[PDB]
Amino acid sequence: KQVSWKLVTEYAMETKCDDVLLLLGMYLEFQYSFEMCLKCIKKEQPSHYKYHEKHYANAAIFADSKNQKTICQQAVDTVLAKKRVDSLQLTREQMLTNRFNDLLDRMDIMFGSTGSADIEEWMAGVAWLHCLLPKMDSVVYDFLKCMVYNIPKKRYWLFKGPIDSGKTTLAAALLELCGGKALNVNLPLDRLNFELGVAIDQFLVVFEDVKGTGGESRDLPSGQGINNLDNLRDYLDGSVKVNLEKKHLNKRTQIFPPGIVTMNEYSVPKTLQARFVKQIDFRPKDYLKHCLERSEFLLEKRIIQSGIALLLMLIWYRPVAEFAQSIQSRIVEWKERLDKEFSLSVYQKMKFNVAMGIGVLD
Amino acid sequence: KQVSWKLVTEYAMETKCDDVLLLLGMYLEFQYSFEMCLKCIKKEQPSHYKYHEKHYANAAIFADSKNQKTICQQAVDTVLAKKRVDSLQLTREQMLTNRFNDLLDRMDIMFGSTGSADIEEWMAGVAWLHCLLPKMDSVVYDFLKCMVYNIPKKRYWLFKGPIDSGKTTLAAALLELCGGKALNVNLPLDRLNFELGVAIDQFLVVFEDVKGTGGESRDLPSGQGINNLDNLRDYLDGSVKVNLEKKHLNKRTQIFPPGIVTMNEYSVPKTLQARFVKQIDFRPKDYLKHCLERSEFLLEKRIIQSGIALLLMLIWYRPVAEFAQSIQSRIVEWKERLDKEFSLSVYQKMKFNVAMGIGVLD
Amino acid sequence: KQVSWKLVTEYAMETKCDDVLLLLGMYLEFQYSFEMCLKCIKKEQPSHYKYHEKHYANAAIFADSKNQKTICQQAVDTVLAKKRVDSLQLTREQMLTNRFNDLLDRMDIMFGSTGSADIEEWMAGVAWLHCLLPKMDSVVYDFLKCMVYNIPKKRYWLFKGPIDSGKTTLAAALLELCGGKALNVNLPLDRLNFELGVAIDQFLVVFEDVKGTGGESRDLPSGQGINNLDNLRDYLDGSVKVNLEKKHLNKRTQIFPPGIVTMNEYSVPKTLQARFVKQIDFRPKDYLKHCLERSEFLLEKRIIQSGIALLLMLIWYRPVAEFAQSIQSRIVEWKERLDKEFSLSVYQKMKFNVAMGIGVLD
Amino acid sequence: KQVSWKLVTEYAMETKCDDVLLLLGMYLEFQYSFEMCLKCIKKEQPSHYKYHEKHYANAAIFADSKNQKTICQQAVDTVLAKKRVDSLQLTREQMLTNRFNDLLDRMDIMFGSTGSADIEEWMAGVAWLHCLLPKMDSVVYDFLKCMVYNIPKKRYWLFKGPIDSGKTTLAAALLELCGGKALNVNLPLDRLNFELGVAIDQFLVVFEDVKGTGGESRDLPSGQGINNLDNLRDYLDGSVKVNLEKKHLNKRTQIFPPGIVTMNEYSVPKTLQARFVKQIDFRPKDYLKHCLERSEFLLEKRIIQSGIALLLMLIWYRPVAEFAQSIQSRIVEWKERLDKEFSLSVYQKMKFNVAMGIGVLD
Amino acid sequence: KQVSWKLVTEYAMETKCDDVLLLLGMYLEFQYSFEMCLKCIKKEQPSHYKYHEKHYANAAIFADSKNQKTICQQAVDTVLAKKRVDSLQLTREQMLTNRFNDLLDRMDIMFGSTGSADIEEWMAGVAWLHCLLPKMDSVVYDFLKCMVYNIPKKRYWLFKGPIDSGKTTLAAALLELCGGKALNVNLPLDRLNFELGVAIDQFLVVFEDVKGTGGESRDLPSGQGINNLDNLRDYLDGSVKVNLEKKHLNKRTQIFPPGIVTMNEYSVPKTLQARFVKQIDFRPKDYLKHCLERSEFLLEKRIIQSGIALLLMLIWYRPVAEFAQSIQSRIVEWKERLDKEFSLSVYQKMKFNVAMGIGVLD
DNA sequence: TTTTTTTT
Ligand SMILES: Nc1ncnc2c1ncn2[C@@H]1O[C@H](COP(=O)(O)OP(=O)(O)OP(=O)(O)O)[C@@H](O)[C@H]1O
Ligand SMILES: Nc1ncnc2c1ncn2[C@@H]1O[C@H](COP(=O)(O)OP(=O)(O)OP(=O)(O)O)[C@@H](O)[C@H]1O
Ligand SMILES: Nc1ncnc2c1ncn2[C@@H]1O[C@H](COP(=O)(O)OP(=O)(O)OP(=O)(O)O)[C@@H](O)[C@H]1O
Ligand SMILES: Nc1ncnc2c1ncn2[C@@H]1O[C@H](COP(=O)(O)OP(=O)(O)OP(=O)(O)O)[C@@H](O)[C@H]1O
Ligand SMILES: Nc1ncnc2c1ncn2[C@@H]1O[C@H](COP(=O)(O)OP(=O)(O)OP(=O)(O)O)[C@@H](O)[C@H]1O
Repeated sequence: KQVSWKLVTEYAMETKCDDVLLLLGMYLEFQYSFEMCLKCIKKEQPSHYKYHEKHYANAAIFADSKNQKTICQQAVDTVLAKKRVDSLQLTREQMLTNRFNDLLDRMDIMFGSTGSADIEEWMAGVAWLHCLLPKMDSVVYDFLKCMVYNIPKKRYWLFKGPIDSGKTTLAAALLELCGGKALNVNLPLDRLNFELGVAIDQFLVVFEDVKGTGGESRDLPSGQGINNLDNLRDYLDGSVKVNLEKKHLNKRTQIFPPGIVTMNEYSVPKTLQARFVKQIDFRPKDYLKHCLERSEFLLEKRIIQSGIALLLMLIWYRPVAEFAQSIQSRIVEWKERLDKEFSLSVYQKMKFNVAMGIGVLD
Repeated sequence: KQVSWKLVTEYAMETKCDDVLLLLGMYLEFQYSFEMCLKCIKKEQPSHYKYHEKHYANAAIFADSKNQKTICQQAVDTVLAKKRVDSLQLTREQMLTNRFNDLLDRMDIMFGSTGSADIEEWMAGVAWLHCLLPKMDSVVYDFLKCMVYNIPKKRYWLFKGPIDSGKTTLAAALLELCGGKALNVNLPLDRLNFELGVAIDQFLVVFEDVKGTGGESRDLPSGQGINNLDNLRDYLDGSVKVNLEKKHLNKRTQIFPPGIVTMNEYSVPKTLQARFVKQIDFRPKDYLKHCLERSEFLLEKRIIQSGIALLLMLIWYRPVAEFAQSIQSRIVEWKERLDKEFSLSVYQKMKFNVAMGIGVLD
Repeated sequence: KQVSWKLVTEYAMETKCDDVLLLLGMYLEFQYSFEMCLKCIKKEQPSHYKYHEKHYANAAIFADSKNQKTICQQAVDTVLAKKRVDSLQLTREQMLTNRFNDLLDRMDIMFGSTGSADIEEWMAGVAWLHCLLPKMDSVVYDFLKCMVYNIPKKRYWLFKGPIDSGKTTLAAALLELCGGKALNVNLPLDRLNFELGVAIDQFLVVFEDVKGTGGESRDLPSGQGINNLDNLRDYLDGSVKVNLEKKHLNKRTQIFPPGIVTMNEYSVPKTLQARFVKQIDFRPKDYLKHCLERSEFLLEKRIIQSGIALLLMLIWYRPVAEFAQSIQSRIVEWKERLDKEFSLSVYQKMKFNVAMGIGVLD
Repeated sequence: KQVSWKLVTEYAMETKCDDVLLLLGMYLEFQYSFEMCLKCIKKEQPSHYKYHEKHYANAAIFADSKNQKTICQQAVDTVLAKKRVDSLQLTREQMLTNRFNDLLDRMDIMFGSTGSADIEEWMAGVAWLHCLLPKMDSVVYDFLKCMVYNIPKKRYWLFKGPIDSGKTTLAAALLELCGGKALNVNLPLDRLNFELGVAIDQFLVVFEDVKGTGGESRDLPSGQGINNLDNLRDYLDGSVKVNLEKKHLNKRTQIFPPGIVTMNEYSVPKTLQARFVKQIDFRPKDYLKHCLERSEFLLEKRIIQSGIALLLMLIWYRPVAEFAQSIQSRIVEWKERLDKEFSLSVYQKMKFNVAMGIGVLD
Repeated sequence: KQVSWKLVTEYAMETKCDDVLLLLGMYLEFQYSFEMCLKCIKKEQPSHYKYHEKHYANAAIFADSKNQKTICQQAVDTVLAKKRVDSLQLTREQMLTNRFNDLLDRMDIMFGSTGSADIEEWMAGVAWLHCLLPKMDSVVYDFLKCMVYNIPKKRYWLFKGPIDSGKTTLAAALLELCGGKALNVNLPLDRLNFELGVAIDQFLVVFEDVKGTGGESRDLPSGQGINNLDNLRDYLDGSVKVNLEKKHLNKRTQIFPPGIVTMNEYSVPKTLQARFVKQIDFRPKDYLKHCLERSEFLLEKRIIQSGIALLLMLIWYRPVAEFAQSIQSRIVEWKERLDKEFSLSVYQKMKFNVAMGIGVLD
């Protein structure tokens, strides 16, 4: 009796698997009797134990197949096709709505029965970030708007300050939240072709540490980034499509995603100052260092740099109406759980401790 | 029974879809009951909802096939082959009548029963655009004719002027009108010597932000582009056909399209000046800023960058005589609606509001 | 019943089509009934309407094939194999037979139904060229047959006159007539090696105006260019093969093609001077330049840079018995066309205008 | 009858083989009579002699197959697919316990009765290592935690000291313990592209003997290592994912591994001190050298370089609780075996011999 | 009925054809009705007309095949396989007999009834060559024997003398006779490495015009070649294998083949002098240039560059026993033709007339 | 056959 390629493709759709090897590896695990599947019994991976019983019968036949890689290839192509269809038809608003559902699904697991995440430690992170700048949650909403609206020539935010001032920590959390990618421009001009190629079909991008010149005035080593960026105004402006690379592949042509650039205190040509719609400056603060020193689970679990921490901040601080109609349903459930499990006094005790530079918990 | 690759390819032709993954994904949607189909019920996407009922039966059989990418590859190749046969056999006017049919079909949808936008906003756009430069509508008709007759040497156009003078905005609108592609000239030539290969089978191209020495005193760094374009005489003059590059695929040789170059105000070598038909000398125009500020919907919906706005302008301004007979039928029929939906006093009142720096609507 | 692969191959041979997508696109059109075929009715394209009725039955069955691109790939291989067999086997004269026909085929278009070129202004080019120097149709015929015979040492002509005296412009016209390419030698010696690689397999070559040292005093741009040529003894003589080089690619051996050198009036080592068959003075002549200034279509349509204008000069002046033995027949309808379109008196009047320096058609 | 592909896939999995040729060559050996297999009888290779009898029947049929390389390719994919599944789903602690279990398995052979090694010599090596630095075993534990926790911007240790002072010796042992790669960055900036590609999916990296610039008064050569590192800040900090390269392969996104930098006595920017968690100063010491000369079987067998030696040190020194839970059973058994075979006096005698610079053994 | 792949393999072998496209093209020509074949009837290409009559029936069936290129690929592989087998197993003696048989076949054509050149024209060539140096025939016999034995150290011959003194003329004819490559070592040390790669798997190499440094006392321009050669001593001595490299490609290891060195009368190191078997001095002699000046068909037909002329000289001068037994029958036939064609009186008249420096013929 | 190499 033959393998159902249909059942395989459906698993890859359900789990959104992009990699033929990852798909192959995981589907093989289903060959063993789910009745005794130690992994299922220990509930260690949703993408396994949700599926093993359903796929077991087909996986036994797949284990014998001589075609295996071909079956997986067709499955991955279907998931890739679904992505291109979506990328060419969704509004950016709908795209963000989908991303939030993915994160909320992960949160339901993290704080779920398996429950590995202590929501107390995660909410401590929210207090730390809300402390990092005035009106923090308002600034996040402004960033989200302009990423959604993607207004031409008003498309990039500039993060500037001295070192150890948290700007890349914030950028990392924002980047996880929207699911962009990071890129280098402190490079020779040739290499940029395949480098910038990975921006293909991403929602957002981040450029790090772009280097000005004469920076040794400020002990900054002078470098390529700023002058490479003035060579790229059109990619910033997003006013027209551009052509993007891959090895062993043709171009694809598209408008280039919006995003964020991070800066030591170099000087900048005003052609670029014209193009950054907004700038915010970060400045070091002693009590934050003391707090982290007392509370290193914030770093060790990477809480302060996760988009999950930003999402919790928004759920706490923003009206339900600021979210799209579909997710408002889930937003309501999460607002309930947070309010129930964190009395305002608890959060105030936390935010107090952070401001004092004390260990957040007491 | 078995998949009709014929019915597949008919969809590919009729959608003009020429991406194998896009096609693959698109067709797979039809596997579900069209009678229940939520996208059909929404009338969400024309390239779905017109076809779902027709292709449903074949797509069910497609959904079980094991040849799925191979089926799509043949289907895409007939679409691409059709473009090739057209690209040599059709006369340039005939090409434009095809392109204008394409844009009119979109306009039929946009201002269709969905009212996906309101033409009042787009006509405010027409007013804002015609407000840019003297006799604006007329200059476009001259440029169109230059690209039609494609006369050698007198074959390229310069836009010169400061940032936020709108030259890129004009360029974006013209390219969205014609179809064609952009390129960057500010490169080492042996890099550009592959990128020029993009021009294949295109009607038009545009070259962005040429840089040269003698700008750098004005926050306007020099670049290779000025000398590159001075040297790219073949591509410019169009007095002969030239090679165009590809990867894992053969080159071809053909006439290089006509086109436009944009500059901020570097110098120009006189022989390169002499290779233009014309130059146009963009400026700030202060009250437009004020209008735009109120008129945020203009940029949010990208109206003033989009060739659809130009098409509404030429319909509004030009004699019905300016077009080929078959489209003159559609021109007349569509030109009716503008009276049904505007008085001239409204159009006057709009351009007045523009001139007055008001929000265009009242 | 089945696709004849044979019939597809015949059509590819008859079209001499060497593009698989083009062949695919073309042949698919025959699947509709030839009996109504509107391209046939309109007699638009012989490569269609000559063939449809024969191929129709096979094209229908072809359109149902699942293998289509494979059929076409074999057909294109056949045409490429044919070219390679001939390319190895045939003589310089037989190859000249080809580029002759290619140039006549272009003229049948350029002055055909489109009227894209004004045959009068182009024959006025023939006149203006013919008055540069003595008997120019003979001077061409002498040079041309010299390039066919490719006799060792007897292979290179020198142009030596001051600026604007025509050598560059003439060299351009010569290249259009012939194909081939020009070359730079005004260089440090390392560069010459890849430069010379351009000559590989060219039917003719040129050397760009030499930086002759012994030009310093003449206020000419000057240097090793001439001493490089004097050093490169053997390549000109072409008695024996030599190696040639391309970047990122291996060495190759050729008899170095025959060609032309041009200069302003440098002083010359008589060793190098002894290598030439002819050296030709050029004088700037007021009547020539002022006629051009009165006749600028000659420049704008680059008629004087047209090698096709040289082919007209052959067709007009030279006797039928001088052209390629059988293709002489094809020349006579061209002579007949020109003889009908142009009395000798109008060509004479034309020459008499430039004989007054008056614009040719004035 | 037919080949069981499944049995081949099992053999690949059981041997964890992932070279197609190694797998092929290995499997082919089973085709001869198991009952006479001299390799089995001589008990030379366990990956042979465990398996020949099981696989024999299928190996004979495989020997006749016409598909041999395709059969092997599917088997190697299965092993590679498992590695990627693990790379995404395992915790860093689990990865380390898997690595430990494999070393412990290798130790079981070496000190098996069939084993070649002498546990007294291997224990002698531990005495030399525990003399190389203060509190050596505690330093190993602190480093292991540092790599398991992988705390961003607290991920890298700096080894520096004179030449012939044991830094690369110690790095090699840690690298064999954990698995990882060494890398060279005293390079031109371009080859760094592919060089950093080597880090892909590794656990550790070691940057070996980076060169500073200047201060050749220190007798140090100069090179670009430190100037490259001061650029590569993002790869050290490990705050965000980066994109890595391989020849003929498209760019791969992951967070960059933690690791070690080794360096002779160059001075260093504080910008790089700011990125190293800890700095260890190695020093040359006479009694180590004098002991080592008399104890040179240590060198001959590479005992001092090898991760087995560090693992033995941890088993001797560390409490059982510090090992992850599942291995505590095996660790206890090895502790008992060590105690059975060495008194404290023997170990303490060895250390005294090392301190006295006599040969370790007596 | 079916294609015989064997018949295609045989044709490919007898024609020694290496190109798929070439073989494909050739074989398709046999499908047209053999009896009418104008190519047969003109008797031009022997690789056609010797075979068309035989292969005709198979060519018809091949013309209908669906997998034609696969047939031709296998045939070409058979030809390529035999070449590598021979490269590894032939004696140098046998290689030369094979090389000679090829030339003898071309001579049977050139002087057959269809032969376009005339044997009297070529015997004029032999007479002129015999006058260039004393004992010319015996010199050539010695040189060939030297290459055939390839005795180490006794491997290389030196040509020196003024410009236009015939040294490269002779090298060309020898290289045409034996097969091989020229090389240029007037280079910096880096470029030599790829240059020496040209020698890979050749029979001879010629180092052309290695310049010495200094010696402008003789007006010889200085250059590095001689200094480069004195480093390369081991390549010349030929006593042990060397490593050779090519662009994009690996090393190869082999004995560097024997060859010829040419130059003007530079100084020599005594070390380099000792590495040569013989020095042969060239000098201008006026009666040769006056003879050429009155028999330029020698140059025009490139007779004196040709190894065919050398082979003709060997046949005229040397005993039958000096040839290898395999070809002695063809040699005797060719001698008998020549003796019947020319009386000694004719040849003696030619030689004397050349000594008078008059045109060869009377 | 690109990409890597080579060109630089
Ligand atoms: N505002 C701040 N004041 C004091 N310490 C800070 C602040 N922000 C971050 N930190 C500390 O600095 C560490 C590094 O933060 P981060 O990498 O985000 O800084 P950065 O300025 O963006 O750095 P870089 O320019 O090197 O990328 C954090 O882990 C935290 O310990
Ligand atoms: N003539 C104008 N006067 C004032 N503002 C203008 C004008 N034209 C455009 N703008 C503003 O500048 C923005 C950018 O316009 P656009 O990119 O077309 O200008 P540009 O001159 O081509 O600029 P750049 O050289 O930076 O690409 C527009 O979206 C609009 O907000
Ligand atoms: N003999 C001539 N007398 C006058 N005008 C001429 C003559 N020959 C050419 N012309 C015109 O002068 C232009 C420039 O001529 P051209 O570049 O061919 O001269 P050149 O001798 O090669 O010059 P240069 O040495 O400056 O490059 C031509 O394109 C043509 O328009
Ligand atoms: N602390 C030490 N005291 C004395 N001799 C030492 C010491 N460490 C190493 N040696 C000797 O130096 C040899 C080389 O050791 P190793 O290669 O680790 O040196 P290194 O200085 O750390 O090298 P590198 O600079 O290349 O990393 C050892 O085999 C041993 O003979
Ligand atoms: N010995 C000679 N006496 C007189 N004329 C000669 C002699 N040898 C060659 N020639 C003339 O010189 C021309 C060039 O000959 P050739 O290329 O062989 O000279 P070469 O000195 O060996 O050259 P090169 O310096 O390039 O190695 C010949 O075609 C002939 O006209």
